[PDB]
Amino acid sequence: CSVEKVDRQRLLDQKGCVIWVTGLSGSGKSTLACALNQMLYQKGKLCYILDGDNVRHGLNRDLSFKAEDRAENIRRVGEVAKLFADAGIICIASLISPYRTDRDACRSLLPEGDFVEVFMDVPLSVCEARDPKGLYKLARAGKIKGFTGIDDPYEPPLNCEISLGREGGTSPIEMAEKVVGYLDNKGYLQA
Amino acid sequence: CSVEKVDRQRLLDQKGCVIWVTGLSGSGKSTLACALNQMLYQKGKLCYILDGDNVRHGLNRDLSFKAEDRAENIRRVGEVAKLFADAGIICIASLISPYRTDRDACRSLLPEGDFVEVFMDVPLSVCEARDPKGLYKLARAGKIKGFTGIDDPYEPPLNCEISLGREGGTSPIEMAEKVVGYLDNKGYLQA
Ligand SMILES: Nc1ncnc2c1ncn2[C@@H]1O[C@H](COP(=O)(O)OP(=O)(O)NP(=O)(O)O)[C@@H](O)[C@H]1O
Ligand SMILES: Nc1ncnc2c1ncn2[C@@H]1O[C@H](COP(=O)(O)OP(=O)(O)NP(=O)(O)O)[C@@H](O)[C@H]1O
Ligand SMILES: Nc1ncnc2c1ncn2[C@@H]1O[C@H](COP(=O)(O)OS(=O)(=O)O)[C@@H](O)[C@H]1O
Ligand SMILES: Nc1ncnc2c1ncn2[C@@H]1O[C@H](COP(=O)(O)OS(=O)(=O)O)[C@@H](O)[C@H]1O
Ligand SMILES: [Mg+2]
Ligand SMILES: [Mg+2]
Repeated sequence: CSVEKVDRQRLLDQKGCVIWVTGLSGSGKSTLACALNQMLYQKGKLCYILDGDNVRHGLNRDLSFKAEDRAENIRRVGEVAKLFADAGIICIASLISPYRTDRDACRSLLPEGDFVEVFMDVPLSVCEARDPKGLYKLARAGKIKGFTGIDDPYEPPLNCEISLGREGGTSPIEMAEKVVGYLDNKGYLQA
Repeated sequence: CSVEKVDRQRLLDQKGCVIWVTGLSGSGKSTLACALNQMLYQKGKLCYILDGDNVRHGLNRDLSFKAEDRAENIRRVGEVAKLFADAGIICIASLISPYRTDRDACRSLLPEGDFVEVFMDVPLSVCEARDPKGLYKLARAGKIKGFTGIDDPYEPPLNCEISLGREGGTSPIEMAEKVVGYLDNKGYLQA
């Protein structure tokens, strides 16, 4: 069709992209995604969050947490994120996405530069002390099998664009500011 | 997150929705989708087309044309369309989507009013005379098994919002005008 990605970007005055937020359960991915969305919205930029929990109740309602289903979960989210980026949207994906090979495949779906991998670099011990949903304790007690960071591996990014949360008391707002500053400098916040 | 669908709609000055375009192969779904997108873009509205062929090369690259895979194809497209609508986008889905039960399930995913079913009411004989890709002839010759309208059923909508193409020489532009007029009157082209 005659309407191109650059036409949609011209309309929105921004560049479509994927902000891929990965990290252990409890590392603060969703909290960061919200803070970022709020901040970008106030600057007049259009974002949309694909959160692992949300998507697992709709598009991915058929997927379990077996390793193969985690890969399919990530794969589908990567493809949908690509569609949002093509629509000119700043798409924020917030999924544990534990496997390096699967996150890398999502990156390869996109043109160089359009995929910003954001690592919530928060150690297991801190996530487990947070344990907002009580999942780690259920996992430790064997009620949840194959839980990421306990009985299934989490593979951190080797070369991500942004690493967050390493240090203490860095607030979700300050972290979103760092992401927004990065996007602004890279030119994603204007056509 | 604090940013709501109504906030995104306020930013874009339009209402998110799904325009579900269904019909036989060759009925002119993609041609209509493009014309519509072009017309809405010129009015400053943001649309995005989910075309069956396109999506089958990415998100749905794992699906065949067996009946169960057509249902899954439609199901996933409905879920993605819902996400686009929630982002405030006018999402145009252009898929054969032959099964009534599966299109109806996509409709039920959305709030009343947010799903506009558009039937390309073009008889098999006309689609087959067009046969732009030579698919009908391959189907007739047994090279393609289970082809919609030949060896697999197409179930027309019983109560769609818009029916197009019934009559001769109605142009894609005139048809898009009818859809745009409908969207405009229903209030989808303003926040
Ligand atoms: N920057 C932060 N500093 C301190 N606490 C935080 C921070 N961000 C999030 N939290 C808290 O840590 C808990 C988990 O955050 P959350 O954003 O839900 O994690 P997640 O990575 O989205 N979890 P999951 O959905 O299971 O993968 C929440 O209760 C937050 O309040
Ligand atoms: N309104 C129209 N009037 C006359 N011819 C048309 C019209 N719309 C489309 N066509 C032609 O019919 C052919 C098929 O149109 P197309 O939009 O590709 O069909 P479709 O429903 O998208 N096919 P498919 O992708 O296999 O499901 C094209 O070559 C068009 O040129
Ligand atoms: N075995 C598990 N491992 C990790 N998260 C789980 C598990 N079981 C349920 N969950 C829940 O599902 C959410 C994670 O889903 P995803 O982000 O979609 O995971 S992913 O690995 O497939 O990317 C977590 O919030 C967690 O609450
Ligand atoms: N057996 C088939 N029936 C219909 N379309 C087919 C078939 N095999 C290949 N195709 C192609 O795939 C396209 C249709 O895909 P979809 O729109 O995604 O179909 S759907 O039934 O699953 O909704 C058509 O353009 C057609 O070219
Ligand atoms: Mg979360
Ligand atoms: Mg088509």
